[PDB]
Amino acid sequence: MELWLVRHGETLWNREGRLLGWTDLPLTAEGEAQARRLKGALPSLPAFSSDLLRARRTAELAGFSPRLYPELREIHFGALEGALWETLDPRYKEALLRFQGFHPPGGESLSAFQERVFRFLEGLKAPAVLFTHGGVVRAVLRALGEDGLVPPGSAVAVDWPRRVLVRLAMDGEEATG
Repeated sequence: MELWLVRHGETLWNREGRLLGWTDLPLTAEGEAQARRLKGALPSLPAFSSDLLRARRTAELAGFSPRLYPELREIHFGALEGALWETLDPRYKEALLRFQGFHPPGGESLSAFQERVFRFLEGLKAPAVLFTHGGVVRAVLRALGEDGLVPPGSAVAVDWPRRVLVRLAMDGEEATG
């Protein structure tokens, strides 16, 4: 079934490389711009959003009035909230890269995280737009056999539970050398 997964716009931490889970950080100015670029571009389907500020704001700027669902939140990183990827315990770094067998100390296990995400998707009865987080999008895409590495402010449409249909603003920042 057609589901749109939108990764909310950039936050300071997304830019600096610090883990962001339940910390309620706001969108940067550019993050808001990324959300505004989605208005009129995404289909006018029922919208559901993570209840975290950055997700709600992305939905709003994109022109939707979503109902708020905690099940769409990013994984709770616990003690890892705000931790720099640089100095992260190698064990957690490797766990996150493979996106498997990982339980952030003090937070949610990756298994409980993915369970609430997939359970939420199974409750959908018609095409919809989901304003959520990087970890949620990655979980969904990985289940479909794809790496699930999308940039902030991007949207991906999938034929759940089969394959990707569309990639919006998926390409990264242009590179100069």
